[PDB]
Amino acid sequence: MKTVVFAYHDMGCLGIEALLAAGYEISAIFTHTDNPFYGSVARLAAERGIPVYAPDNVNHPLWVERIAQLSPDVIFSFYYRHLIYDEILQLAPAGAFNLHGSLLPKYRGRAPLNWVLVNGETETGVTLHRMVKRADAGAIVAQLRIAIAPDDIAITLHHKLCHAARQLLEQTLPAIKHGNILEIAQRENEATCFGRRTPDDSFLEWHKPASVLHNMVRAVADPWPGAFSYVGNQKFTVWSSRVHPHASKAQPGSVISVAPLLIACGDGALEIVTGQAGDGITMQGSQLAQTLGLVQGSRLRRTRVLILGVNGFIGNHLTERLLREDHYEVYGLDIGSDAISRFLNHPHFHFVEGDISIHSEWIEYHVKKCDVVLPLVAIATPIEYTRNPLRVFELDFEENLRIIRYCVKYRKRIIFPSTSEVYGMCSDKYFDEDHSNLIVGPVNKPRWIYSVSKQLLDRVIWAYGEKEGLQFTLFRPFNWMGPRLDNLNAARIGSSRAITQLILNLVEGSPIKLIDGGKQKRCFTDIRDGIEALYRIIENAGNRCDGEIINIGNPENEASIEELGEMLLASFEKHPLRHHFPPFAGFRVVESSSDVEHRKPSIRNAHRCLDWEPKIDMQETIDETLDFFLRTVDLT
Amino acid sequence: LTERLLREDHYEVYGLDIGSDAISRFLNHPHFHFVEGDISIHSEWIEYHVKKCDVVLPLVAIATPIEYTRNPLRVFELDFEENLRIIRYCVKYRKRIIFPSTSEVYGMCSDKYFDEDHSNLIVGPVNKPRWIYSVSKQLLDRVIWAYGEKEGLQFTLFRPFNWMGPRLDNLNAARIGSSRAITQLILNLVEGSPIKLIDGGKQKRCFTDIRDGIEALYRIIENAGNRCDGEIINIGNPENEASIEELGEMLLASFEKHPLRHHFPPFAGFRVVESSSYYGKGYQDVEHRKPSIRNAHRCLDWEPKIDMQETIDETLDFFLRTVDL
Amino acid sequence: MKTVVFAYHDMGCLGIEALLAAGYEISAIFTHTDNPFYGSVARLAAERGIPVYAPDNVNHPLWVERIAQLSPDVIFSFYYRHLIYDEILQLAPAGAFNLHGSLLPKYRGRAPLNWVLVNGETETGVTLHRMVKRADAGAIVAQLRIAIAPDDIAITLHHKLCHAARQLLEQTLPAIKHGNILEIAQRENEATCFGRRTPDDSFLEWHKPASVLHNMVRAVADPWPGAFSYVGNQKFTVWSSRVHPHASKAQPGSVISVAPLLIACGDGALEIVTGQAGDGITMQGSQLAQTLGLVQGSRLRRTRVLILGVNGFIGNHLTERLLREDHYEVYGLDIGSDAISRFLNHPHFHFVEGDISIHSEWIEYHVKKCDVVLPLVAIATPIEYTRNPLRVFELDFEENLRIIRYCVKYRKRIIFPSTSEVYGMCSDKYFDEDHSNLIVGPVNKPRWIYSVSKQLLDRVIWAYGEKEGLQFTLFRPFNWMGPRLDNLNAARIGSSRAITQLILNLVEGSPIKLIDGGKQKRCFTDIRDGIEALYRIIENAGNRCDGEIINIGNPENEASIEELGEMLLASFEKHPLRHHFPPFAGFRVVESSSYYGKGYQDVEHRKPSIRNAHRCLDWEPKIDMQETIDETLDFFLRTVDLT
Repeated sequence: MKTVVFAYHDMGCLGIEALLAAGYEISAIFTHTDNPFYGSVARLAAERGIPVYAPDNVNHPLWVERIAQLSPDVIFSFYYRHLIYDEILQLAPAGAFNLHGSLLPKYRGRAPLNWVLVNGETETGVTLHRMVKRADAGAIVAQLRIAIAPDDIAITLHHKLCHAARQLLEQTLPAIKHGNILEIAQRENEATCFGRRTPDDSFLEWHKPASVLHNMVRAVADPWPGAFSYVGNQKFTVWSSRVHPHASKAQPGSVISVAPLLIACGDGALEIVTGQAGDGITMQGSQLAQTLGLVQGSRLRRTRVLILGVNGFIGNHLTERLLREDHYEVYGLDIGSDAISRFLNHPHFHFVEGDISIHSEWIEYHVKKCDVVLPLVAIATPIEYTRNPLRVFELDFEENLRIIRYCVKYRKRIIFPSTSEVYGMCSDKYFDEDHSNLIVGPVNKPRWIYSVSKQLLDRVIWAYGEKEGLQFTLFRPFNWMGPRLDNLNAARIGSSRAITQLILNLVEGSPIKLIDGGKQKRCFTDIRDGIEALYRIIENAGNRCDGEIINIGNPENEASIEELGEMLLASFEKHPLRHHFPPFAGFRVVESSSDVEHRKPSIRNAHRCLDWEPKIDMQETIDETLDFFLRTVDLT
Repeated sequence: LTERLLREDHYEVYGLDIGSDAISRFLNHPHFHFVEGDISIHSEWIEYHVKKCDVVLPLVAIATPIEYTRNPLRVFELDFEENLRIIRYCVKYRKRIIFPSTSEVYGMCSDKYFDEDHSNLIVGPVNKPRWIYSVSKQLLDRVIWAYGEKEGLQFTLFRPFNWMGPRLDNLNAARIGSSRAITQLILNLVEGSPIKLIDGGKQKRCFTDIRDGIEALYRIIENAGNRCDGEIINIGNPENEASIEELGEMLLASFEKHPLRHHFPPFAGFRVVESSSYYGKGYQDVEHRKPSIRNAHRCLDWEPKIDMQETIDETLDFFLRTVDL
Repeated sequence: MKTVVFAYHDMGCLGIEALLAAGYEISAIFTHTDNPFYGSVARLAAERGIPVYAPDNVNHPLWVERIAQLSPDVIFSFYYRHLIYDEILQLAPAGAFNLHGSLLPKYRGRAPLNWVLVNGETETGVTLHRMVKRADAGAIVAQLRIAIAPDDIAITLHHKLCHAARQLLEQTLPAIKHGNILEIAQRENEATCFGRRTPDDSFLEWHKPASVLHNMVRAVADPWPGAFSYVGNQKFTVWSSRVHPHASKAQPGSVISVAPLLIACGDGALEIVTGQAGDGITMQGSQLAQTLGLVQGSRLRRTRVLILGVNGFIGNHLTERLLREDHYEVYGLDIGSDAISRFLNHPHFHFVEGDISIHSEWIEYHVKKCDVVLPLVAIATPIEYTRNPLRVFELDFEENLRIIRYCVKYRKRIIFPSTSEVYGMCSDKYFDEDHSNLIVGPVNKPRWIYSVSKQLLDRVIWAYGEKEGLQFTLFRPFNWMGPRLDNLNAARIGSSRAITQLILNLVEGSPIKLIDGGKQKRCFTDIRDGIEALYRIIENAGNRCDGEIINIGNPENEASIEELGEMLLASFEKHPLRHHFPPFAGFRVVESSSYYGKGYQDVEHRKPSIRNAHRCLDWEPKIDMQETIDETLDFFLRTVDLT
């Protein structure tokens, strides 16, 4: 037969060897480059005079064409780490087979070797199965069981797996060269799956049974990263361990004896036979105890948030949210306190007077002083893009760039307000932070100066992230609304201008202008949801927000300006304070000069990073916003 | 440009740069003045020379794609910030600026003809950093524009499309205007390294003889009837459209028949490479770039006169004739 | 017996195992941490319940004490990489033995495994010998030969060596446990020694025979870094090769064929069987040829020196020297051109007008413009240290720091004139750049502000060298002298002030002042020698000057100020132009507290160590004192205007 092989490591090597020994013709081999014990598939391919390639993604059309030209009868996958998907998969008429390191359907995920040890399994094996859309789900062509001895560790079991695979292939590969194979479908309800392990998965938790922990060190034992724990601040690694069924009245985690080194567990005790302190050398347990400073009986500030432009919507709500919690210190920076005044006496709020266009050193100083930085100062007002482009550019770009560079210099985290306008004329149904292209008009359409300015900033922040190690998260708010809207002339980010305008229209008794009929649809977000998301961004649980760009918006709240008008009017007419304001001036259709056809965010990133979804329906948002606004208006 | 301007008698040229080697034949010319300078270092010397002169031509910038991803911050610092400094000198002293915008501002725009006044500008997500060059350059055009509208700056923006001819810039040079593709291929033939066709080299480009281009640029400097004021002008030849592959074939054909061929190594061949290999990751390419020269015709009464083949042959000829053997 | 073992890698492991099997008691084992295939000595020691340590230096007194406490009968070293010296070695009564990976005395150096493959040796072996002051020089207790097969590469031979080692130890270890030993002393004239290999040692030079190159690829083959070459700018590695004795008219380095891939050598051709392009994967030769862009056949401007303070002694002589050569372009920077005036018309000299205290961007610009930078502007005048400390500090420290930082920013090489004054009162017979302590007086003795200022600059440059990657060389001139001395009031580095002053004394008919009797001794250097050295530093052959501090002086030329006075006077009296000048006013002894102002402390001797100059520059001063004196005096007297 003719084959194209996808191979890596030992399984790849022995797979290929078995393939050649079976009289197969290997036309080409696809493999990987080596990251900083295993045999090389490339070295083998090279010695056998077989062309070998290592693209990052083999599913690129070019490689598909190349493989097509090679015209394989059957395809084989031996421990190829990158994912091969159907387009190339279906090119071989006899099909494609994969060699997997467990008893399938069980442990069909990745790194089965380690997982079967972690779970304390008494047996495992190797499976040759047919590939298909679902990972490792296809019909089993061949399988061979292996006993796991109590004293097996990762490497010994790995070699057992390799031997079993070599046997399996030796006997069942010849059958495939003919078609003398049976295909036994996998039982899907009996299946078990595991994901990729991180070294943090190897942390030893002493409240657990000694058995689980022994198994832990068995699973990751050298050459693997090893199971670890801490003595005070000092980290140490357990290379080999011994379970002690003999109990101890000592509570879990305490040191029973240093010779041997014995740690009390939830059930039984665990002896550390060998281990190492930090990056030092391996040594027997007793010496490790001495160098770690163990003896018999031994066991195992607020984040400063700087908000620039605190006086206003996001400043108010974010401050409230942050101070609700116990671990934050908030420094509000702005040219006035009028909007945030109720927080001025709060012990953990600090108002700092400053103006980012004038003050340089005061700002820099406060960036150094704090931990995370939130630059909310900028001109977001559309008429101002065209009326005063240079001032918009100076404030929104240059001053904020200075602030970003403060953050780069002092190694502080920056959470930066990008804009939904960055997407511009993009035609996608959902605006995707990571995918959607950004479309703007020609240079002669200056309204775009704002959108492009904000975009280039995102890119500079990005670069600083990549090259200088800046910790950042970009967020793009979509029409946030709620109590305490920013004034329309205000230089701070975050309040939807449209709603402010409509509400001010109803309050002032001026007409609601529907520009070009007001049929263009926007998405609106209750600030409770939005500020929840932003707060979640500040928290940065699991550091999942690092380098992330996250839309914060509610796609369920999509409405036209007309509909919005209708809703606010409906809420307005029935409101207890209605009698304080003029009769409704009516809806009035207007020409363009006197735009985006849809703005709908993809909130996938917010869900992924923040585990966040907007909980609040449109109506309550409309009602609460209008209510607070009307009750806030001064009357006489 | 110096050659063109000094041919006519009414121009006084102040050449500014950190070396004179490429322009050495103009150093003795009474109406040429070489001024020592670097726009990243010098502030006041540059400002002075802007006050002193009439029209200003800021050609310093990093146009080489690999550097966009490899050194984004320097690309941004030099191409955007230092040039903004110069633009602001011109605004302050009320001088005319003729600014080299880039064909790259259009990005992935799908129009058959890229139109200065009409075509939308399309770039990838922020996570596709190669666009930092394109967007940086675009934002400058907008700043220059704003100054034109609000503060009365006299300006003309021009976008060259693959200008080529004698005396191409070195590939690592921070100066604008010679096509990198052509330089790369000719250097490949000269050095005997293979010609890399990225993703098959099927993407099409338009090429322009430097004679036509410089005619256009000179005409922009002339500014007859002040017709270039506030104008954005493509300078390119749309009939010269060719893929990189075709370019390779043409150059190879011209190369093999050249009298000096025997002094250079055997052709290593065309070799197909994936985008991710040559430019690294986060790469996004333009499938077609064809300029609208309408504005050039309207403002400059200008049309490209030179056939592709003559351009190819002359460029290759001069380059090979300069090589030391 | 009791043992303390020094062990690393496979030889260490098998050594310890063989030692245990022989009934030794291992009290402790010394090893190394692992660098970011070989078996672990630490893990093994840990498994056997043997205490194991990995200090950076075992020869630290503490460890000597601890090893002493363990009280070993005999010591064994199996492939311990760090060096154990006699203090610890003499603790074991039965002695200390080392396991070495060659046939001794041959290849007694390090990496014998690789070296015996490089040289194409047909055999090698393992040797157990008795350690001593000289490395691997001791008496051979046991030795075992092993044949090197033509198809052996590094790893296979490594395993053979390990096998032979187990066998050797297995039979000869019991003999040591008793006291049955032969010592066949090593024959020193048969000895051969090799050092640590650097990847650059694996560079394939095609003008050599194919056999030698084949041997090269055999020696460094995987797991080792491999032998390499270049296609244009692209680096590639040859993992396996095949010699083709059939010759070819094709010149060395040309590609004979791509299938198989064949490179013509000085003798025969080398087939590349497998290899890789850059960091890519291994592949067969033809594919490697294809990805590198090879086909049949294929083979495999001037430096800008910026001198700040060019108008004067060093500027003049260095400019002359640099312009002698074809590959330099010199930019002289200063506030006047007179001293260098004859180079103003030279095509490759460029005078740049500038003042480092005023001009900022002009200086920065010229640093960017050039390649290597030489900051000679500074006040070296002793009286000025005490008279104008703040100006001396501002110019010598701050402005030069400005320049140094330019050099860091634009990634240019800086060759910086440190000063011999940095050593201060150091008592060493030879002032050593790398070793000697630096001694200055209390703060109330302000003359030291110059010395300490220059010292701190050297340290800041050093810091930039370590942390920010500055390429630098520091040089400390010792009383350079020759034609074209700087004026005594000049703010440039390099002319001996003392001799200038004495010559001026003789010319003006003023007395030669011997300060505190002029008993303090100095070393004097002909500018021919000095400028030779400085030129050698600029050349920077093999980049051997990188991060280096180099004294430039002549220690054979040593004289008290008195002796100098007498020599100069002697040359003066017999000179043809003597009669044009006044009678000698005589020598006048003066106390320090008058001439130099207050707070003065003088150094009794300054003798440079020129070891570093020899090592880095292959340099020695060639000019005798008398000739220097005569040339200097003659040139000076002949410049004087007479009327």
